[PDB]
Amino acid sequence: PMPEFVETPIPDVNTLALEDIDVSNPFLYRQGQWRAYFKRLRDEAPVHYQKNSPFGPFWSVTRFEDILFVDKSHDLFSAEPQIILGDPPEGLSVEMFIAMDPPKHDVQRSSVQGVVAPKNLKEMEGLIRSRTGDVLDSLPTDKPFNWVPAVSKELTGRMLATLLDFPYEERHKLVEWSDRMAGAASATGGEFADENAMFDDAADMARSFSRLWRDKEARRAAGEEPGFDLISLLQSNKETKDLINRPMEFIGNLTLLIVGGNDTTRNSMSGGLVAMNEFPREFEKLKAKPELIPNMVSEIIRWQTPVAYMRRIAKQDVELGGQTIKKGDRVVMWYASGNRDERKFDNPDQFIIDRKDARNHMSFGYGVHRCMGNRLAELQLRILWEEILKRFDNIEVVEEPERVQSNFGRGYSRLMVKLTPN
Ligand code: HEM
Ligand SMILES: CCCCCCCCCCCC(=O)O
Repeated sequence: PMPEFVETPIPDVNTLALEDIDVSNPFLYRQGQWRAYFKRLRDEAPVHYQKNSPFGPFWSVTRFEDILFVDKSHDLFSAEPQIILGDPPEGLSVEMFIAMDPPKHDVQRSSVQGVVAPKNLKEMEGLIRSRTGDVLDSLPTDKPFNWVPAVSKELTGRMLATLLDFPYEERHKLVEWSDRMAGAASATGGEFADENAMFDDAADMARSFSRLWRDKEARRAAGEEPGFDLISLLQSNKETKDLINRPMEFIGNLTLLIVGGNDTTRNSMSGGLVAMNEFPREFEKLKAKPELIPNMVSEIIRWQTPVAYMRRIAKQDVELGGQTIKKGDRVVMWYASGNRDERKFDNPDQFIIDRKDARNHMSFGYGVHRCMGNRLAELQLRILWEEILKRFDNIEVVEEPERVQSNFGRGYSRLMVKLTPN
């Protein structure tokens, strides 16, 4: 079985030989060493091969331009069979089109992408803004509180329930299933190492999603107006009316949607407060010019970079960065490094809400796999900060945030926040 990752002090990157830099360490982000580790890789070995890691050997691509090329070159780099650095526990690999190459990727993505179509997102705006306001007003203003479960996880869990028309009181299952899936120690160095519970969740997921398919189909056959959820959309198109006869296209598509939006949205909502705390002149600039929120949302997403990387496999030998990536080698596109590449962003470690090229960030990736839910993610963040400006004159992080163990997700498990209303 995959042993748990136990945290040990990560030394300064300059004490290491270039060949010994291992950025798969799932504690790099928590210990605040990722910036120095990736900067040295960008400057001295932008295409870096690590032959010794707990996940096996892999290439690290750390420069913005080189990540662009790898992400856009689905002719040279495959997203199959997995896009995380390591491997899922054997038997637990789920086929998701995020880890599929064209043309099969295009067919499956096209059958689900309507759930985040612009018209369908506008139909969700009122509920998103209603829930955001209902969560923010319920927050205490006389004492600090943990922002992660109070706001980030709360709003995220509701959004995921809306996307699937999942039972509202069972929405916590979607978060729990997604957390254990994305936090598998064998895949991302996360803290979930019990493979038995992963098989249990996969069984509960199949049963619960199947029962949801039946219930929606029965409700549809009874004349219930079709909603804006993925299930309603899938049962309204001829090509996916029988998707239940394809359990893997069914479970994989539904599993990808909830894992895709779970801790990404959660950590984007928390990360904006961390950036505001580290650069408070941007909060004054925001209150003076609230029209900057759309661009600030992009800058929040760039600065946080909730998904640290996507992994590829070289379909062939590929020359890149002066190195020869061999066919079959694993290649890791470090978005978290690309978004801090000063070759692309001036003062890249600085949170600048009116940054002219904030929209050019690679937190959503690029190419055929570029985040399908990116507009929904930006919509939730825009509404959250619109509703924050309506209510609060200042937001203070009163404690050192606690960061999640993972090399894949960059997020916070604890964010103590003190609110000051206006
Ligand atoms: C700020 C929040 C988010 C970030 C940073 C993010 C990040 C990413 C990244 C890096 C990829 C892979 C890009 C690539 O390989 O080139 C991706 C793909 C994807 N994301 Fe997100 N995501 C976010 C929110 C969401 C949400 C809210 C949803 C759905 C509700 C979602 C659904 C998906 C799906 C379905 C894919 C697969 C698309 C494909 O492979 O064609 N994401 N996302
Ligand atoms: C965003 C990608 C989802 C994370 C995939 C990691 C491993 C695939 C899931 C296999 C089942 C499991 O880990 O419990």
